[PDB]
Amino acid sequence: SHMSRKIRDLIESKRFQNVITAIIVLNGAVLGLLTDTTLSASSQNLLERVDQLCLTIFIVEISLKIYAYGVRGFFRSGWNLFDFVIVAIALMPAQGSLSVLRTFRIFRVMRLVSVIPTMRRVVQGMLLALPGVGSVAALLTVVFYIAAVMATNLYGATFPEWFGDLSKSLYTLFQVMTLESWSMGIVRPVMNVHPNAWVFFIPFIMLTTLTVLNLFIGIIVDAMAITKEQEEEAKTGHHQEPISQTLLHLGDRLDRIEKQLAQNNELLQRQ
Amino acid sequence: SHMSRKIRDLIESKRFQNVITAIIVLNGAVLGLLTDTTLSASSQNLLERVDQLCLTIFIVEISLKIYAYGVRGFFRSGWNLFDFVIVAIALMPAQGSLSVLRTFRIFRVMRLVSVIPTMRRVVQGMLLALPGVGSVAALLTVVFYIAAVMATNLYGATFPEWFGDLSKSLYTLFQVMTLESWSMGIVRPVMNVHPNAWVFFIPFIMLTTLTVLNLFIGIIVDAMAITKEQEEEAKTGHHQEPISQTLLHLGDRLDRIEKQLAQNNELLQRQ
Amino acid sequence: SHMSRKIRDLIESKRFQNVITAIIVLNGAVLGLLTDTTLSASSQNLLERVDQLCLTIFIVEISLKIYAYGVRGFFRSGWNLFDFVIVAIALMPAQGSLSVLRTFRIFRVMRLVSVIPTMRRVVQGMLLALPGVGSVAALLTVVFYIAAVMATNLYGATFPEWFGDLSKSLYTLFQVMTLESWSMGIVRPVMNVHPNAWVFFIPFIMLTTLTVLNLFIGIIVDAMAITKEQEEEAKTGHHQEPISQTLLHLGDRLDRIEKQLAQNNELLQRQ
Amino acid sequence: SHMSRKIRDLIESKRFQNVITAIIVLNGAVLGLLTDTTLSASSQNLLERVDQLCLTIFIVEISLKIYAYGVRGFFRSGWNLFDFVIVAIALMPAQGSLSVLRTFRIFRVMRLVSVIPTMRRVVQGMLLALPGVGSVAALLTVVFYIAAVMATNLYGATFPEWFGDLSKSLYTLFQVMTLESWSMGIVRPVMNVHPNAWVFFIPFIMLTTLTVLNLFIGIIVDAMAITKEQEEEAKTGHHQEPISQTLLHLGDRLDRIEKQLAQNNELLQRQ
Ligand SMILES: CC/C(=C(/c1ccc(O)cc1)c1ccc(OCCNC)cc1)c1ccccc1
Ligand SMILES: CC/C(=C(/c1ccc(O)cc1)c1ccc(OCCNC)cc1)c1ccccc1
Ligand SMILES: CC/C(=C(/c1ccc(O)cc1)c1ccc(OCCNC)cc1)c1ccccc1
Ligand SMILES: CC/C(=C(/c1ccc(O)cc1)c1ccc(OCCNC)cc1)c1ccccc1
Ligand SMILES: CC/C(=C(\c1ccc(O)cc1)c1ccc(OCCNC)cc1)c1ccccc1
Ligand SMILES: CC/C(=C(\c1ccc(O)cc1)c1ccc(OCCNC)cc1)c1ccccc1
Ligand SMILES: CC/C(=C(\c1ccc(O)cc1)c1ccc(OCCNC)cc1)c1ccccc1
Ligand SMILES: CC/C(=C(\c1ccc(O)cc1)c1ccc(OCCNC)cc1)c1ccccc1
Ligand code: NA
Ligand code: NA
Ligand code: NA
Repeated sequence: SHMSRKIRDLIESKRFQNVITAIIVLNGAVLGLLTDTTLSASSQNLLERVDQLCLTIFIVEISLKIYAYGVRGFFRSGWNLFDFVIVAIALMPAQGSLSVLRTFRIFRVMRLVSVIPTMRRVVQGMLLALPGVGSVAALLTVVFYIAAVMATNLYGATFPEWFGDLSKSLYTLFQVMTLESWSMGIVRPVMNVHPNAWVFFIPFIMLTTLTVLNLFIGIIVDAMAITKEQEEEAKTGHHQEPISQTLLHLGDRLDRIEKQLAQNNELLQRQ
Repeated sequence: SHMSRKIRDLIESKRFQNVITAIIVLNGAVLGLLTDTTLSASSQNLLERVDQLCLTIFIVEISLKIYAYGVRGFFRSGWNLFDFVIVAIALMPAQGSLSVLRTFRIFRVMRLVSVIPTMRRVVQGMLLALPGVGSVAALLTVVFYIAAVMATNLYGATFPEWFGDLSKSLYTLFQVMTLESWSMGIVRPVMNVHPNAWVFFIPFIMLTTLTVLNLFIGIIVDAMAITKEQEEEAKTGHHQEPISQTLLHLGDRLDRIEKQLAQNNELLQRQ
Repeated sequence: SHMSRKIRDLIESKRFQNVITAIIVLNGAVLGLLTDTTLSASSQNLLERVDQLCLTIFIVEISLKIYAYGVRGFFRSGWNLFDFVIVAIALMPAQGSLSVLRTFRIFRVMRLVSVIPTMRRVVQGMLLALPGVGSVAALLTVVFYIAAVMATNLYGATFPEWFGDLSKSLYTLFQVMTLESWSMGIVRPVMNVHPNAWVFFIPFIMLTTLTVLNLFIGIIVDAMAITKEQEEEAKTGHHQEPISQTLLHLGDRLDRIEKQLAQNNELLQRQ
Repeated sequence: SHMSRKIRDLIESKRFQNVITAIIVLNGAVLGLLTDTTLSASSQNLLERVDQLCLTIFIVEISLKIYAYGVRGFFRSGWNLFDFVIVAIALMPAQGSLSVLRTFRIFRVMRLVSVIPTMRRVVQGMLLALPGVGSVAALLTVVFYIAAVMATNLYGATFPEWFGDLSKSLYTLFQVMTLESWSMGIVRPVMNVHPNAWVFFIPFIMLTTLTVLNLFIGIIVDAMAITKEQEEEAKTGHHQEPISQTLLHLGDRLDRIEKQLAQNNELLQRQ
């Protein structure tokens, strides 16, 4: 069909992307103005209608995309499903979920990420970098769980606001890890009752700050190489060898070329 | 002309650079002494005249440079325009701009950076490294904007000093990100009214600290390679291949040399 | 023997690993529920019996492993000795050691690390990375010891809570290093009595934060390469050349191939 | 001479190094015990004599080294001059310097670094890494000086404890940079009088934390490669090409080998 063809040409254009980006910024700005409690009844009603206009433009946009690519074709992309959910969640007459309320209309600004390709690639790098740090994130989870059970048993009876239960302990252990008032606010007061409390919190700080930094460095380094390798694949179209694989087999590739040079020289000297 | 030639020879000399560097340090030191409110009327007038002398030396310096290189030639360098603005801004009888006042004469010490070539190269590395982190900086901007709108709507009515409006929220979210009294000062008090506030601030901390570190690591790594590659171009004069490009095509260059070795060996065995 | 053979086949299976992992999570969860002081007598007795069941399953598991591999074969692995100690420590009718009490049954959750191979490899990377940072860790130890002796002599008489003895000084120096209330809580108050105290604490902060970061970066970078090289050895089975050795001899390997190319070209031109 | 020869053989032995290391630890431990104000007159006199014994052993050690290597030969090493000063400074009957007092006998423990070769190499890596970060350290110095002059002029009259003079401003700007109570303790109070103070402190934090991290990453990366390259030179004895030089010329070395392969193949096909 010619109708689905020219609609895709329109959707894939730079101006269409710019119009949709402009509407996201406009929706974002109206939601920001609506945080102002002093605004008049007319000013609020006006901005709410501008929010309604922005929302309807997105319904036209998504419906135009579903028709032009097909239900299966549109939903083949994770970015499209995200775009679909962000907009479709607004058209909901009552929902039965384990969430508070959908008053967070501002999450629509997250579409700037999906609509801008350079920003889409950054998040892509970060998400693809997550599986590779799963074991470190799990190790940190185990350290926190063990630590929380210990802290609850040791300090909960004497310090109930900070360690009274497992939930309170997880919260103040996260605070200790971020180094936030860990000594003047938590451990110096706890040491006044339990003088050897530093045997618990100092190794806890040393271990968690090292593991967290490991988790962050792991993500930053992979995400940086993934984003870079994706660009070399979104230019040449050829598959890019992962930098780690190049580095692992570098020595192997060097001795093979060395040995092939000597045997070629061995046959060259005697002809 | 012989006048413009010998003036360039003088300007490009090591001693001329040292004289101008000495005057910048002297101007910087007099402005530092002038922060002392206890000083006598004579001492203040004296230092203000030494500041005036330093300023006039810079007017001679820039005018000497404009004549020796030509208006177009001088203004071709961004460092020269910066040097021009820093000095020309002082000779201003009233200005109509969206700024407070030009009492910040101390910004003249920033000329140490433009006048010292090693320091000029460091800032150059840092500035050239900025475009490459634009998408991460934009992602962090979007996270802050979404977060500020949420925090204003959720906590502004109960916590007006910290979240009363969009501006107050952006400020305390920047504080939370820097881990400054985030729990003892902000979130433990907010949890006394909103017990699930940690569902907001803990993921906000996790996401922003990771993104900020990504932004900083990105800048530090590029700036380091740019400064290094600039030096290999300011020695040999030959263009230096970016380290990333060397790394991306390393595997490709290795299999090409491997394949050329085997085909050469294939023709060598049968002659 | 056929009995020891089929028992090893069972132990090395994926389902056996999953059953033992399930029991660790179950034991971990019951120990977490037991931190709740409000629980009834029946609820506590019940969970204590579920803890007892979990413990006995581990005694069956280890005994099954000792028989199937032999005492020497089982104890050949450091992970097995760790698994043995974690379980065998529970079956102890009074012990004479320089420890408080074995109420930390929650340390049994650390078995998730030894039982899950990806998690076992992460800790392995981290432990093997420790010898290489021993000199930096020793340098930081020497800085802390010298600093503590100084701080005790200088500030102990005027500030006994923070510097009264060597132990109190080591503790507040660790706090200063983590940047926790170092100025508003410790150094601004100390400067009210000793105005040049900043000559001590600012260089102490500068030196220790740099050394700690060196210690952490050192561990993170090695552990990352060790874990990666271990995987290339737990796939191909061939020994992986350490990335540092590849990098050190890279220039050497390149000039050797360059020189062999020119001499081959020298003999090729004249035949 | 045979006397100077066998004395060098003794000095260069492992046991001699161990004896001197034992005496440093012993001296360090006695100085630590002497921080205890509760000690009796006899206990103090005893430890002071053990300190005196340790000091005399070092005088024998250095004098033995000066004779065995010669005045010029001994003083040729920077580590020896350091060892000489640390010991010779103790034998001083009154000194006229811009220092407080030589009560810091504990600085003798810094000899553990010079006496242990692995620890000596770590400090060597760190010291040799300093010239390369001189421009970044200078940039950070200029930012602090400009910032201190601004802060004194803007906030000194309203906030004299924190910004009353140039010295007070440098101190609280260093505190702000370390993120220590920067908002709850300094900027929220300053904003109550100067509402746009965040325009000053937020860009100051952003710029200084980035520059400091640049300074630290710069030192850690060079020191790590220097220590590594020094070891490859203290094993093979051959000069090690700096990793940066290997990386810069990697692309250049690859295209030269590529071009030499094609021209060799061009002559091989037609013989
Ligand atoms: C720190 C980055 C790094 C890595 C590397 C080391 C040896 C190789 O053969 C290939 C890659 C590296 C890079 C990324 C890694 O994973 C990131 C997320 N997993 C934690 C793991 C290792 C490295 C380490 C030392 C020298 C050169 C590169
Ligand atoms: C962390 C530096 C790094 C990089 C790299 C990875 C693969 C390549 O083919 C070329 C460069 C790298 C270096 C700088 C980068 O950009 C810095 C600013 N953008 C966020 C992005 C990636 C890297 C990652 C893993 C192993 C070796 C180098
Ligand atoms: C930061 C990692 C690194 C390293 C390197 C530098 C030169 C070499 O010939 C081989 C390895 C490196 C990697 C890990 C090191 O040890 C980690 C634990 N010891 C402190 C030490 C150095 C490096 C530094 C500069 C460029 C490329 C890699
Ligand atoms: C971060 C280390 C690094 C570096 C590098 C980049 C390109 C080269 O041709 C040679 C070395 C590097 C390593 C150390 C440097 O100096 C450390 C102290 N000066 C600030 C500067 C740059 C680098 C950056 C990107 C990819 C691979 C290595
Ligand atoms: C090259 C991109 C990449 C990886 C990479 C990124 C930066 C580096 O400096 C080195 C390796 C990568 C990241 C993590 C990996 O394993 C982590 C261990 N698994 C638990 C394996 C490969 C990768 C490869 C396949 C899938 C996802 C990421
Ligand atoms: C080699 C200098 C360089 C870059 C570089 C610096 C250090 C590395 O370890 C790897 C790459 C660089 C930096 C960032 C780049 O892309 C970031 C993604 N764009 C949003 C691409 C290249 C660069 C190249 C062209 C223009 C500006 C910087
Ligand atoms: C390759 C794994 C490895 C090392 C390594 C990891 C990551 C890198 O980027 C560069 C080197 C390593 C780590 C530390 C080493 O020496 C530190 C100085 N000794 C005090 C020597 C080698 C190693 C080698 C042998 C035993 C243990 C670790
Ligand atoms: C290889 C050791 C080295 C350097 C190095 C260390 C680690 C790397 O990843 C890349 C380079 C080094 C460090 C800093 C350099 O320049 C910084 C800019 N000068 C202001 C130049 C070279 C060096 C070289 C000569 C003297 C001192 C240090
Ligand atoms: Na901090
Ligand atoms: Na704090
Ligand atoms: Na803090």
